Amino acid sequence: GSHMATFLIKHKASGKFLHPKGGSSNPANDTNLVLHSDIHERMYFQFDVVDERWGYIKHAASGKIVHPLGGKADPPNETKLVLHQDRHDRALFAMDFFNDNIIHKAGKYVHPKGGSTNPPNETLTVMHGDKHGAMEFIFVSPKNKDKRVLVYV
Amino acid sequence: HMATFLIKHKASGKFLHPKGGSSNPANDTNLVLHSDIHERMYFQFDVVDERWGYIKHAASGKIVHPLGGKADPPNETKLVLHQDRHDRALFAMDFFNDNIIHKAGKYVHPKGGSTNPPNETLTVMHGDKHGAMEFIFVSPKNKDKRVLVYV
Repeated sequence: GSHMATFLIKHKASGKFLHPKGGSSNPANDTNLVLHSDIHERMYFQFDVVDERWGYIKHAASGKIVHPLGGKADPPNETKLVLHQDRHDRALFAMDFFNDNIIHKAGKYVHPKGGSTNPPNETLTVMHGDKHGAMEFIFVSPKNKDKRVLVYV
Repeated sequence: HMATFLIKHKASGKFLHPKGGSSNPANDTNLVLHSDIHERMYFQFDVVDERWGYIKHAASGKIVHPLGGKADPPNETKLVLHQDRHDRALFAMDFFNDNIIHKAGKYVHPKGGSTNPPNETLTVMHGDKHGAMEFIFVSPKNKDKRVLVYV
């Protein structure tokens, strides 16, 4: 809904964060989502709850949301994650704050491309069905990157 | 308009109730499993700290406690309703793994661990994880529709 938490999406193994590539306040449609160590307001996210666990991962600065590129119902492994303005069911994710992962409605997870525990800055993110330590994410305060915050509001 | 929901034992389809089904259960009333549905078995969840909060009997405002209110209760500790609020009554509603976890790490179980507990079976804390300790949180008007308990 319109009341949302504002948080950082932190890759647990590396300590890096989800960013729009380039860090714009208003990324173009289909801008890749990457991992990067910087912290600033143009990498803050919100979670827009739609249907129980399901909702949109919203870029706070622009209002664009996370999508598997191309808007397929069941994206294959290695489908890149991007930002896009469209709001529809194929952009639904759940923020699993118990198992520490981000799961798409068709069942794959958000990963760093290549699956490293310690990826470099600018590493792309993709959908992949595998579960392992390098696909874990926690959701933390913009003012304290170690403090978990509740994203279901 | 806080979330109001049924706590459904996944394996059996029975629900969490105050023993006796009252709108006004006394302090230390046991929490049981039972198949009946009514407004006196609706629950709410009051968030305290991120994942942690109080599981609340909607009709009375009583919350779930380990009997005796200890921080780190042993296996088989009965679960009861009580009006007091304190940090030993904190639980998280894990709607991903489908369980209810206390702050010290044990889970809500049917006493005995059955996949098909009879009506009136007591609930307890126990550290084990298995299919008969799974619970889902559903709409009073549609017991198959999961609802978000955090809002």
